[PDB]
Amino acid sequence: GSSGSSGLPYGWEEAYTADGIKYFINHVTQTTSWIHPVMS
Repeated sequence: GSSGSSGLPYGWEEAYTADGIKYFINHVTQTTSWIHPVMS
């Protein structure tokens, strides 16, 4: 799988904090969680 991270499902959005860490947040559910919602 050439790619892995890039390619999240419609609705989710991976952002970063002022420190650098990365987290996953949804817009439809407006929920903050740390995971990789992706299936191959």
